[PDB]
Amino acid sequence: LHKEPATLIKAIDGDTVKLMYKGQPMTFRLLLVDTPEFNEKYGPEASAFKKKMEENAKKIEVEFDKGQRTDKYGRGLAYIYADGKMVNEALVRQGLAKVAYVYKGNNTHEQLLRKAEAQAKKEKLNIWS
Ligand SMILES: Cc1cn([C@H]2C[C@H](OP(=O)(O)O)[C@@H](COP(=O)(O)O)O2)c(=O)[nH]c1=O
Ligand SMILES: [Ca+2]
Repeated sequence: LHKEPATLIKAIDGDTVKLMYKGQPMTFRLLLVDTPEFNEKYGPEASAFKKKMEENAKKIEVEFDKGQRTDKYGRGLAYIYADGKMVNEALVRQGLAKVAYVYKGNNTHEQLLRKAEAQAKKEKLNIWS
C-alpha cells in the first residue's frame, strides 16, 4: 500500500470527510471502522476528534487498500493519515470507533486496528466505558 496526497476540503463526521484527491472533490469513508452517528452517544466526540486531527494536520494523505476504492455511494474507501498518524487507528485507539466493515481483500490494517480496539476496551475508554 502507498500513501498519496490529498487536501482537506471539509469535515463531515466521525468517519467521512471531503478531500481533494487528484484534484477532484470526493467524500472519503474510513476503511475498517464505524463511528456513532452524530445523533448517538459519542457521535459528537468522534466527529470532533476526527475534525481536529484533520484540520490541525499539515499534510493529509490517503492510502487505498488492495480492493474496491469507491463504495456503492461513490465514497472513496481509504486509510487516512494526518501528519503520518492514521485517523482510522486513532479513532479506534480512543474508543471513538469500533472495528467494523471488514471485507476480504480490503483489510490490510485489520489486525493493527483490532489491537487498538483491545487497548481502548482494556482502558474502558469512551464507547467501552
Ligand atoms: C466502510 C464501508 C462501508 N460500505 C457500505 C456498507 C454499508 O452499506 P449500507 O448503507 O447499505 O448499510 C455502508 C456503511 O456506511 P456508513 O457507516 O457510513 O453508513 O457503507 C462499503 O460498502 N464498504 C466499506 O468498506
Ligand atoms: Ca458511521
